[PDB]
Amino acid sequence: IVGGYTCGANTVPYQVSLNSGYHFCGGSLINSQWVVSAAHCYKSGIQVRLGEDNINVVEGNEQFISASKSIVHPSYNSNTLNNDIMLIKLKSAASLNSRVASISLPTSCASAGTQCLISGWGNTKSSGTSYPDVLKCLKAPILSDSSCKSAYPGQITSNMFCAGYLEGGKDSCQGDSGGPVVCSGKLQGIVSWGSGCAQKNKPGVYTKVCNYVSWIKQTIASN
Ligand SMILES: [Ca+2]
Repeated sequence: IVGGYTCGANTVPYQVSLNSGYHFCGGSLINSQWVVSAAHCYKSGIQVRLGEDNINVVEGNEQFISASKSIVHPSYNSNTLNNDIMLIKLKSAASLNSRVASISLPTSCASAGTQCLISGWGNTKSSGTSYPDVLKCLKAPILSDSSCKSAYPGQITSNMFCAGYLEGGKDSCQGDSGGPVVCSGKLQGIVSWGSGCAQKNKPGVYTKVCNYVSWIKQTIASN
């Protein structure tokens, strides 16, 4: 997250870190056994880390649970990033508490202008590289589909939305991928892609979670 703020420990209780020996992507806890992330974060050997603030220090509220299964969306296209969403099942159920909590799925799509909370452990610089140990947060609005398409000609599908600031300076970034965009208490987006980070006229692009609720629910119900 570039241009954001330190969230505070366990203030974003649905935020997960995906770990394969190291943090590599975010995710969102949607019930005691399932995490939603980006398909481009897929790999084997995932350990889900819940209850994290500093990802390099054991602070006392963590739960580390290996994944039993991951399910990339059936129509994910890694070239275009269309349908950039995946589900991860935990080998054992998380113990839910005030610091480790699910986030609700949307019941309708969000609108441009809605303020959302974007979070992660990704790069905090737009030029250069610095990776935080503690969770970072950014409040940002959803942008109109027409501004999004104009920013990224030929690249924005109906399964994507833009959020952020056209002036630059405030955005998600590498290492935030897979993490949450939460608006009014609902998971509306997944950190997906952008041109660089925090660049003028190049807002963040996010997977549009509301399009996937039926697939998520049906997949969980049978897996
Ligand atoms: Ca920790």
